[PDB]
Amino acid sequence: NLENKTYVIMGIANKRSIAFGVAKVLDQLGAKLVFTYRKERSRKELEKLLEQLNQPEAHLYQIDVQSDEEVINGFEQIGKDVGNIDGVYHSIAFANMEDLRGRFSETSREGFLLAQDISSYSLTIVAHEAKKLMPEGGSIVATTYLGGEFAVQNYNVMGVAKASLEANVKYLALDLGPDNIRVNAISAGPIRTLSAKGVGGFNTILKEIEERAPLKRNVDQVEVGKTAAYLLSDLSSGVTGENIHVDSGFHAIK
Amino acid sequence: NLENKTYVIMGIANKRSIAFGVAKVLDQLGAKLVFTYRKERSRKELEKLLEQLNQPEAHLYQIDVQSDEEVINGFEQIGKDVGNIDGVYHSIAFANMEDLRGRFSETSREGFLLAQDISSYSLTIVAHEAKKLMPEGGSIVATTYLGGEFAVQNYNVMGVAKASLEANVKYLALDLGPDNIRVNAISAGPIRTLSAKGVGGFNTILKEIEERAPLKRNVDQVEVGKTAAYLLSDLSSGVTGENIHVDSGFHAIK
Amino acid sequence: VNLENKTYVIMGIANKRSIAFGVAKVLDQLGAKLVFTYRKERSRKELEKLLEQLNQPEAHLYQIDVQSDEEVINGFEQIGKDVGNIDGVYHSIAFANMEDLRGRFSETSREGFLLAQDISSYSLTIVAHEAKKLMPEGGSIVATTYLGGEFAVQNYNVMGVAKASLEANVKYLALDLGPDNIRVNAISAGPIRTLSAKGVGGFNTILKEIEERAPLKRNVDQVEVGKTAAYLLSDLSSGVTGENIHVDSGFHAIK
Amino acid sequence: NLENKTYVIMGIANKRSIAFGVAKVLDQLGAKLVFTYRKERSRKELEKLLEQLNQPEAHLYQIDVQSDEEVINGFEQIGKDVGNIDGVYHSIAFANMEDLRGRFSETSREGFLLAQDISSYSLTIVAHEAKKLMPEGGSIVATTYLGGEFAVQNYNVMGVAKASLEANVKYLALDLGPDNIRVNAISAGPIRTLSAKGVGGFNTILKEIEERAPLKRNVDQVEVGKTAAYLLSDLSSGVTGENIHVDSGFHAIK
Ligand SMILES: NC(=O)C1=CN([C@@H]2O[C@H](COP(=O)(O)OP(=O)(O)OC[C@H]3O[C@@H](n4cnc5c(N)ncnc54)[C@H](OP(=O)(O)O)[C@@H]3O)[C@@H](O)[C@H]2O)C=CC1
Ligand SMILES: NC(=O)C1=CN([C@@H]2O[C@H](COP(=O)(O)OP(=O)(O)OC[C@H]3O[C@@H](n4cnc5c(N)ncnc54)[C@H](OP(=O)(O)O)[C@@H]3O)[C@@H](O)[C@H]2O)C=CC1
Ligand SMILES: NC(=O)C1=CN([C@@H]2O[C@H](COP(=O)(O)OP(=O)(O)OC[C@H]3O[C@@H](n4cnc5c(N)ncnc54)[C@H](OP(=O)(O)O)[C@@H]3O)[C@@H](O)[C@H]2O)C=CC1
Ligand SMILES: NC(=O)C1=CN([C@@H]2O[C@H](COP(=O)(O)OP(=O)(O)OC[C@H]3O[C@@H](n4cnc5c(N)ncnc54)[C@H](OP(=O)(O)O)[C@@H]3O)[C@@H](O)[C@H]2O)C=CC1
Ligand SMILES: Cc1c(N)cccc1Cn1ccc(OCCc2cccs2)cc1=O
Ligand SMILES: Cc1c(N)cccc1Cn1ccc(OCCc2cccs2)cc1=O
Ligand SMILES: Cc1c(N)cccc1Cn1ccc(OCCc2cccs2)cc1=O
Ligand SMILES: Cc1c(N)cccc1Cn1ccc(OCCc2cccs2)cc1=O
Repeated sequence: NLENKTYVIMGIANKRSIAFGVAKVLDQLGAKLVFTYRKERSRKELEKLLEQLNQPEAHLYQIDVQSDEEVINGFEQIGKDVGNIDGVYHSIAFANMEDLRGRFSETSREGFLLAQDISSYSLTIVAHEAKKLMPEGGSIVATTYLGGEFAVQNYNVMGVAKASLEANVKYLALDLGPDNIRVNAISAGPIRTLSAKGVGGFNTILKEIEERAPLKRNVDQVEVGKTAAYLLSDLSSGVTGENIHVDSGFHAIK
Repeated sequence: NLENKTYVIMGIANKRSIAFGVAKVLDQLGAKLVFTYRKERSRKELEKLLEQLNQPEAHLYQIDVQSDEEVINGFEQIGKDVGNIDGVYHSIAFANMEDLRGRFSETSREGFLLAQDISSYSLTIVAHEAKKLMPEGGSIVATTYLGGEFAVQNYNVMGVAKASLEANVKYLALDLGPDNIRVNAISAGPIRTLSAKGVGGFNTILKEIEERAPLKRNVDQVEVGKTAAYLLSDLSSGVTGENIHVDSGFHAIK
Repeated sequence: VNLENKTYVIMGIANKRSIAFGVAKVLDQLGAKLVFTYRKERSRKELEKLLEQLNQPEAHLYQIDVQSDEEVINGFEQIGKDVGNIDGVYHSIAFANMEDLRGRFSETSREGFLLAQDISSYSLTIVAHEAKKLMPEGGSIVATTYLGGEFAVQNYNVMGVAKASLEANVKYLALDLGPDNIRVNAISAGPIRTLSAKGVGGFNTILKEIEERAPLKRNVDQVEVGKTAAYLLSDLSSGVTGENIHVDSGFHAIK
Repeated sequence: NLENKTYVIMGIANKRSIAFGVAKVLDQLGAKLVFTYRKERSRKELEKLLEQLNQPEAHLYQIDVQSDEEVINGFEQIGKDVGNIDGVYHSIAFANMEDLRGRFSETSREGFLLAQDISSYSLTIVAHEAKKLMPEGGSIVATTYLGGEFAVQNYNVMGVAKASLEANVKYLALDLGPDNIRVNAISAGPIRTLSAKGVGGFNTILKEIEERAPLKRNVDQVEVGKTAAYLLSDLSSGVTGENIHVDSGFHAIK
């Protein structure tokens, strides 16, 4: 029951974004929501998508995580429009496509530092800024993948980028824990999102999950969302620095 | 909302038990509850505590998990008496005092196997019999300690038993996954229960947690129960074979 | 590595395909004196025949059924009398009933479960307590594990719970015996066609998977375990305790 | 016995370096060694460390790993001067102290990506260029710290770089496995080296080891070299993507 609660959701591109699953679940549970976006596709788009929700008013902010200025000013503006918040759902990453379908040993320095910047550092800077709006504490969640933990074929540079995120979570949880702010991750199983298009060896995973994972099925964005409701609410008080696998138990098998 | 849900809670001994933390939370949420005990002692207790709960009917069953008969015939009586359930909270462990204050290399064989019997194997037989009452699926949750992943001073044989329980949870997960039974653990941080009582200076991993955990506090039974409610309900739906730490972040640090 | 003037007790040779034998060949190649324990008479006969491949001028065989306190106690006492102090122990011993491996994991009998815990895990503890007595300046104790102790592996079942138990056992003994300069470590060998795999479903299909999916594209063998064991058992690993080395062509590190 | 073997060693600063402990071990075992340095300071130092060693006409090379070209041309010059190698020991990382002095949440973007650059990607590019000189296969090892796996107090942005490194080592292992190149990490305990010199959190942990690690002592650079020699040799064939902890058992307790 999330009435009276306010969350910022970052990383909705369209109806298939993991973050849209998050949105729908907190909306249903009565949370006030705030959204951020990178460009103008996610802009008109988002507006249309929020007609699916039950938000009295549309708080959207253009934040590109590569600018410190846009993250600092963006969160400050959110503060001025909606007051204090109770949490942030981080759902932002990027790797160059070429770096995923070539050999990991061939990853450019640019492609590598690029994926670090967007997929991992974003969360540090966003967490420093969002902290200003959480005086009595709150909850930050980020979205990761098992490739951060073990080497998965063709995940490559994004795997290194998610290992970095998952350690980010750990260091943020210990830094902000005394300020009563919890920092956790959701390691989601593979889902058919926009970024999932044209990635090498992706749709073979969906299949292998079906055959091998304890639950013999794949997950969906609404499943990630539910666990997100958990991590973002007081139900998870006491739980921080953690990584919850919403993945049909694929993580627990070899 | 867990109305129209029924859960079996194993291992309330008194007001301070971890399992009563779980009970309160789930009762609050409208669930029906079924309780099991070992001792006569823990029964007159169970009856008393029920007065603090919204349970119009006391359903209590004596099950000593050392007995195959008592576990088969107990779950069979639950099922006649109440019907299908939605899952099971397993909060049962034991080790001889004598072995935990000795050096781990001095542990008696009988001590070691008995801790294994009650703390790990009991979940396996419990799962197999509880599955009988879960035709459409459900969720099984066991309680562990960080001493099962890493060597914790003085936890000794119980750590080994907890390691075996975490593995057991993984194998059960993969076995009972195609039956839509999810199996998970909560790794509780230290708590002042009737069990903590004996261990000397147990007060000092207690103090250590205050000083060093990210949240700089110790967790409570109700915080366990809140995470339990997540795992036992449809909220945790894509999560199985997982070990969630309700220990204020203690596991993410060194 | 130079193991001359060093002495090691090797537990769990049963035939020429035993992982403990790949261990024995290598330590022998490096100049170590070796002492052997066996359970079945059939294994003692094997050991006799097998020395003939080794350069062990004196043949030391001891019957130790690790189910028995008395047998472990007396066995290690007799070893002290007969050969004196030792530099480490290789433990290469496990058991699980075949009924429990063919059933679903949920169906495992209590008896099978506890027998698996007793022999595959508890025996490292008693072994370490009595071995320690022969190591007053310290030494190195090594056990063998398998990845199904860390992740649920299909068909490995009760044994997986057993290896999980052993792997914690290694950590608690490392912590307990550290102050006595005794290091305790495990090797997670990849799957190897021993006498003990022979019966087992799931085995032939994991082997193939390793070849196909593990970073090195091949399966490992008993000598490779042996080599890593010489590192663990020697001063080459003087800083290493409570550690689990996967000798498995990198299959642990992928998904 | 690494007779007839050739190894490139990167990151000797002084006689207290970890990489020099490695060098002494490998030199004792009769291996050929190549050195790389950034600062001429470190060259001067190398030049005189050599008298301790039994190398005939030692080859020293400046490689600042922040530079693509110094690294390609560096290894290209090494294949020319001495031909094929059998291995690389990577002992290189950097983080600004002002990132480390502050709370982790205040970490500059710049300081994060530089850490990543120097401490993590430097491995990827090095691997790719050293592959060239290891046609029949070989062995690559790098140096991490337990702060890569867990949040260690004050380790801050380096913990995130080391996490990244650890992932890199795995993903290099899977891409490079088929070309018979093994890739591994050593997780060293704290040692008083040149780069330990300004750092907060160092005495704290160094003392906790003595009191808490199983061996109740801290480790030293030669103990690291011994494990380096194992992984860089045929003794560890079948071992890849692994992180060996040379830290008196500290990694294994909690
Ligand atoms: N799909 C899957 O199977 C899995 C996904 N994940 C993770 O979950 C998260 C959600 O991604 P997903 O829904 O899959 O796909 P999407 O492509 O829907 O969402 C990714 C979002 O990241 C945004 N983004 C990228 N770069 C920046 C930037 N510099 N500043 C701001 N926003 C940026 C994109 O914005 P824009 O579109 O405006 O360019 C987009 O909205 C990611 O972190 C992903 O790694 C984890 C496990 C598996
Ligand atoms: N206390 C703590 O700080 C922590 C505890 N844990 C774990 O939490 C769980 C509950 O612990 P906790 O509440 O602390 O202590 P409690 O003493 O409250 O609960 C232990 C329960 O185990 C029951 N039990 C013991 N042996 C048997 C048996 N043979 N058959 C049936 N039931 C049996 C006891 O019943 P009876 O009293 O009637 O014999 C009792 O109800 C255990 O798994 C424990 O290891 C995990 C992390 C930390
Ligand atoms: N084979 C594989 O693929 C892998 C094996 N392992 C592990 O490696 C170790 C060696 O297995 P492996 O060599 O493959 O098979 P083996 O059968 O060759 O060796 C197992 C040994 O255990 C002994 N043993 C069994 N019960 C007892 C007992 N009560 N007392 C004393 N010794 C006993 C057997 O001797 P006896 O017959 O005389 O009783 C035999 O020597 C085991 O720990 C196994 O779990 C780990 C990873 C993979
Ligand atoms: N000291 C410790 O307690 C521990 C150290 N480690 C790791 O061991 C490794 C070695 O460090 P350590 O021996 O402690 O101390 P050192 O200062 O002796 O070694 C660090 C080396 O990295 C080199 N280096 C730094 N930046 C660059 C660059 N831009 N290009 C090329 N080389 C560079 C330095 O060379 P130059 O001076 O010429 O710029 C220096 O030789 C590091 O990865 C460190 O994180 C791991 C665990 C604990
Ligand atoms: C944002 C982004 C970009 N720029 C490129 C590739 C992937 C992604 C997001 N994404 C999408 C799918 C995903 O699936 C994990 C399963 C896979 C395994 C190997 C390749 S994909 C993980 C994942 O992180
Ligand atoms: C059921 C039981 C029995 N019979 C004996 C000892 C312990 C327990 C339960 N318990 C109790 C306390 C606990 O504390 C975790 C912190 C500790 C570390 C070392 C000793 S206590 C963990 C834990 O598992
Ligand atoms: C000593 C013993 C007994 N008594 C019963 C089962 C297995 C073993 C030995 N063994 C043999 C093979 C092995 O292979 C690991 C690969 C597998 C995966 C699933 C089933 S086997 C591991 C392993 O432990
Ligand atoms: C190369 C570098 C730079 N530039 C800055 C800080 C540290 C280091 C190297 N280093 C040095 C010491 C060390 O000690 C680990 C123990 C600690 C724990 C918390 C703080 S230090 C680990 C470690 O990685």
